Amino acid sequence: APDTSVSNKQNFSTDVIYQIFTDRFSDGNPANNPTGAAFDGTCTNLRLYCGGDWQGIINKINDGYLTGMGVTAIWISQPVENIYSIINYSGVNNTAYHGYWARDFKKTNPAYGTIADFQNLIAAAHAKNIKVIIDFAPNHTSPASSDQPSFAENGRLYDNGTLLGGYTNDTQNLFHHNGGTDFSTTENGIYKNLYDLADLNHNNSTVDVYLKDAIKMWLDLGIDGIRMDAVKHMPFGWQKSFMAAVNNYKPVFTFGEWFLGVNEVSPENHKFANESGMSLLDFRFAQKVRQVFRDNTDNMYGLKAMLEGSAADYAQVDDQVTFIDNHDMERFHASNANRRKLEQALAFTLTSRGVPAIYYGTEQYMSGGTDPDNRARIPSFSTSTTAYQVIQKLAPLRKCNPAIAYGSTQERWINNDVLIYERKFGSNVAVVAVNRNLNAPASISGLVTSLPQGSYNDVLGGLLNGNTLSVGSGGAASNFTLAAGGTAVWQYTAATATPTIGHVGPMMAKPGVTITIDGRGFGSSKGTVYFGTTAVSGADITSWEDTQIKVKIPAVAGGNYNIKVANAAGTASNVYDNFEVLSGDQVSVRFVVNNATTALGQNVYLTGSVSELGNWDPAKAIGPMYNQVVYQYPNWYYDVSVPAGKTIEFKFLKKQGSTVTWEGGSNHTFTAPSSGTATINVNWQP
Ligand SMILES: OC[C@H]1O[C@H](O[C@H]2[C@H](O)[C@@H](O)[C@@H](O[C@H]3[C@H](O)[C@@H](O)[C@@H](O[C@H]4[C@H](O)[C@@H](O)[C@@H](O)O[C@@H]4CO)O[C@@H]3CO)O[C@@H]2CO)[C@H](O)[C@@H](O)[C@@H]1O
Ligand SMILES: OC[C@H]1O[C@H](O[C@H]2[C@H](O)[C@@H](O)[C@@H](O)O[C@@H]2CO)[C@H](O)[C@@H](O)[C@@H]1O
Ligand SMILES: OC[C@H]1O[C@H](O[C@H]2[C@H](O)[C@@H](O)[C@@H](O)O[C@@H]2CO)[C@H](O)[C@@H](O)[C@@H]1O
Ligand SMILES: [Ca+2]
Ligand SMILES: [Ca+2]
Repeated sequence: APDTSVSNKQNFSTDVIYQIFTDRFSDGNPANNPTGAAFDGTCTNLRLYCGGDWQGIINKINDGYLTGMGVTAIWISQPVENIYSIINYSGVNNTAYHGYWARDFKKTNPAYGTIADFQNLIAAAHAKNIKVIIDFAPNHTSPASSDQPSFAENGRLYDNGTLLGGYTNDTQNLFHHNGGTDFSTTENGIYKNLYDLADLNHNNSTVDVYLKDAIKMWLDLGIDGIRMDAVKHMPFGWQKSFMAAVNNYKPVFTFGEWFLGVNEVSPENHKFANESGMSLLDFRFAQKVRQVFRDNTDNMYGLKAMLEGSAADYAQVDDQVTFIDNHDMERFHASNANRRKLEQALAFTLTSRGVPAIYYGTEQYMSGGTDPDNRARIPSFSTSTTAYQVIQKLAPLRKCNPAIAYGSTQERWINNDVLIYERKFGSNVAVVAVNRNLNAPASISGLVTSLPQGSYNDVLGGLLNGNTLSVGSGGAASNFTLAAGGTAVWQYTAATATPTIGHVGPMMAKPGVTITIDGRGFGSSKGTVYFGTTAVSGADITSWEDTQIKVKIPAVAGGNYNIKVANAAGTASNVYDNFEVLSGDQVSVRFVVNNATTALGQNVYLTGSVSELGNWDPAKAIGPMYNQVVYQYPNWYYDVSVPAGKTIEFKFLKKQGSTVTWEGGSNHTFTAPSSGTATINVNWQP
């Protein structure tokens, strides 16, 4: 099936996500509405239940509200069973309408619907070529207090009705007991409570395995994607082990939430996206897009810098989920502002690299402050709005223009208020022009594109004051005027003859697993897939076609491989890099090293006899290690994803820049658990 098919649970670059706050969408079944001080059918008290449900979603998917827009994917609130208790935060009643207060990951939220309802949601959606993504919060349970076990539900965690444990009198040690985080450091925000939410301890085999079993359930229920919540609050190593659990069973596009603020650029965030095995929500993109189009605290030059930079920082920039606003920030549209800003940002997002995601109600010009004002009920299902139309015209492009989906980005013209960029993939091209300046037109001369000779009509049909473009020879465009607040989209598509790889997923897995390779010019006959120098052909290639290839991962050694393909004729494609071949099934292990003294600016890393440990390469060593919460300096620790049941030789090192200092004596040894977790305590050898 084409790379565009709804069945492609491995690629979302051609889709348009629609983020839905289930409760605030549509009440298709009032019989499941909560009651009492937890319910409010008017939806004035934004901290209560409003009635929104899966049934409602189905109806909207059925009357054409979503399909009409061009939406091809929906991200819904956490489906699992949340607490029932109505919490009181200073005279104000709060409920788990949001779904981020997990009680039992093996059951659904009655308010949203039954398992049967969820199954109906999947079918209705699938039938309408719409993919389903679900929010998942394995970082915690609910708001708790060890002192007052009467507070809410003591963060109680169940396993399909069976009570595992609570926050108070936590003998099993399921949760963390290190206080709350101040967001001071990564390690601080990972091992301490996020707010007052009962932090789960992933180092406990019970929790580990449990969450592993849970996710399978949902996977078996037909989901198409996963949205990992609070990923910067969970151990990277564990997450890696969790991802492999997914990829080694039922691969699905996964992206986590790594909150970033204005002008914030984290390297820890980059490395996560590149090694974790999952992608992330483009906060970088979102924040900059806001300064530029919203608050006007930066200009086009800042927009260009972001694009270029990101493309260099992320190994797979096209896997990043872009957005302009969400349930955690003020709605992009201000009650007094010009709507043209919101439309512009929308156009920009839809035609940019990554995976566009739209927070429900945007198309309706919903204004609102922070939580919970940004979570109002969808006021209307009108397709007459300008925003609704923009989405409607541009959305489909991601499907018919590989340039938009997998294309590169290039500034072709720029200035303080104007930005013209070129998306390009194979014989496909897209050129977009934006003029934020709402009061001044811009004269565009010297514009050069990759557009074939001829005239081009604005894809937006002048909806946003766009215009016609005249491209002479050499891609040189004729002089034109870019109206105030103008936005134009010109394009050119053609059949690609050369094999061009645009996507690959999953991005991490063990031998035997089937991976998906999408692109153009693959031909109709089976060819060859190269995993490094290892060639693959024949039966192992489950399926081959012009835009997609399904091939089983060869039994090569664990490590990082380069993926290339060649058609029947023998013509080779571009080289897709950064694919990780796991050594086998994964298990999360905690490494601890005692008496490891360092100098200010010098850190301790780990290395070993397996690819998951860098293979003895100081440049690929795990770290830097932690030393301040679970263990204090000179005692370091770290949660690492290693191959289960394997015998590993390891060592630690102190790294100062590129300068490496090896541990002395012989190599440490240990045999990884064939399931669940373990802790390795060792002393530094001099
Ligand atoms: O060549 C292939 C070999 O691969 C495997 O060797 C591993 C070792 O088992 C690891 O210990 C590590 O080697 C480090 C080593 O930890 C460290 O001691 C250091 O050795 C220094 C030594 O301290 C110092 O006295 C002096 O002699 O210089 C040495 C450095 O050359 O440095 C090693 C890294 O250079 O990694 C290697 C692989 O690189 C495998 O076990 C072997 O069987 C195999 O030969
Ligand atoms: O002509 C090629 C040239 O085009 C663009 O330059 C624009 C520039 O962005 C405008 O601000 C203004 O100065 O007119 C120029 C037209 O020459 C590209 O920015 C540039 O890379 C490229 O060389
Ligand atoms: O907390 C992380 C921190 O660890 C190391 O700092 C050590 C330092 O090396 C010791 O000499 C002593 O001062 O304790 C510190 C731990 O608080 C790294 O050197 C440093 O880069 C890193 O921030
Ligand atoms: Ca309902
Ligand atoms: Ca945590």
